[PDB]
Amino acid sequence: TSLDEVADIELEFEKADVELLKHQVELFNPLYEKRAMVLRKIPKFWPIAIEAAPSDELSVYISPEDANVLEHLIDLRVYRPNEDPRDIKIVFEFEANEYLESNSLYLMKLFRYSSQKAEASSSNINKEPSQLISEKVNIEWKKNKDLTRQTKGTAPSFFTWFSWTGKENDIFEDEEELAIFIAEDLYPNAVKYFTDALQE
Amino acid sequence: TTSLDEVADIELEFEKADVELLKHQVELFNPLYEKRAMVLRKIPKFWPIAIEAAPSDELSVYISPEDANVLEHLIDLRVYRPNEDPRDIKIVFEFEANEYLESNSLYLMKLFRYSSQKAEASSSNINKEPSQLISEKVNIEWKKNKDLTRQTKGTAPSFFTWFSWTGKENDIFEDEEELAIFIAEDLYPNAVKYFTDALQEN
Ligand SMILES: [Ca+2]
Ligand SMILES: [Ca+2]
Ligand SMILES: [Ca+2]
Ligand SMILES: [Ca+2]
Ligand SMILES: [Ca+2]
Repeated sequence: TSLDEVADIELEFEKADVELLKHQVELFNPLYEKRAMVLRKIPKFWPIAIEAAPSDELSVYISPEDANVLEHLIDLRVYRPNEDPRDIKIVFEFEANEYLESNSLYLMKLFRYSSQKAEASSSNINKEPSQLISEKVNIEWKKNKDLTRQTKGTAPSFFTWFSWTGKENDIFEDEEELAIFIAEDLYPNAVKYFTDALQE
Repeated sequence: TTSLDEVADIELEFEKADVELLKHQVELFNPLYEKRAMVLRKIPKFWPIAIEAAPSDELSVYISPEDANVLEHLIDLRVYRPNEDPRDIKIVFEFEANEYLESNSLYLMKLFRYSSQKAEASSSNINKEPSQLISEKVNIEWKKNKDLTRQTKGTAPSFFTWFSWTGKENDIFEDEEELAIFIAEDLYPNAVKYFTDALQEN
């Protein structure tokens, strides 16, 4: 009987959580926009910030030649553009380079919050979250230069992340955690990581 | 470059916005937390059950068998943000009478204050080894031969030494602040989810 009540109260919490996120989005959207314009003026800001971010959340998924592509990353943006603020849109923008084709210099991936999937899950949302789905983002690599190719001897690539959908039965992955890390840690804290790299 | 100067300016805007956001969070959730607490107090052993169900590596690992005996009598846990700076956190443990705590130590309230200067020596340690909080020792009176926090040789490690932590020592090698933040930002807001999970696994 008290479990009933507890259940109802928890629904308001969930409701309040989404409202808070909505306010966050409205509040920080102009700031991120302002910050974006300055950061674009700072050469190699993003590859530096990525490298300085916690190893076990990011760099561990990044190979030397992955880093070579990422050295040409001139912009990183994260948006919460939809009615559900839990949807996250991540944008990578590269300058022309030896690895990517010009048609693939602007890479956008959308992660949608999936109520059905989130309810279905039993795992701790901070440990192994199971809530997001996405569509494949195609990348065309220049000849000889495809880092995501599935052949023997080829280093595992950061860039396979872009093909992730979250639609399989797979509680054993890191792609959703990476998305959340980029959205909720790397992007907001990017200047702090960059600043740390600079001190030595 | 001039660019790095602008970045510093913007960062300050972010920190202000982040504090403003938190104040909104406090006004929005405080009434919900009060209502929830009322209902939790009539669910027997809610808190020790939610604690046991919390991630092992965040809480359980610091709790000894004897610690768990004390925690079995935890009837209320509250977290507040009562100061002008919403980053200050006040954590309240309320126990029923038991064989460990003198009756004058059944209401244990620990205040963590956000330290501006401490935070900016450790700016990139945001979620891995935060170093931003300071606190006052919380005195606990234990019944005779029941002081789990004794520093006698051979004495098993105890969760309850957490209450004496201050964060004013030169010590970047700690778990006490991370425990504070886990309690304030994970255990307390997600307690029901933790309790529910424990109940589906019986
Ligand atoms: Ca997998
Ligand atoms: Ca995978
Ligand atoms: Ca994982
Ligand atoms: Ca220490
Ligand atoms: Ca630690």
